[PDB]
Amino acid sequence: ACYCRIPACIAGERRYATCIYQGRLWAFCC
Ligand SMILES: [Cl-]
Ligand SMILES: [Cl-]
Repeated sequence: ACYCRIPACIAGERRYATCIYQGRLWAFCC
């Protein structure tokens, strides 16, 4: 299952979208 990450997805994940919450954009990583 995916995670919202800052600053970037970790190794083995790709970004598919963006999370917007708690005042930040997050990489949506799966
Ligand atoms: Cl998982
Ligand atoms: Cl980001």
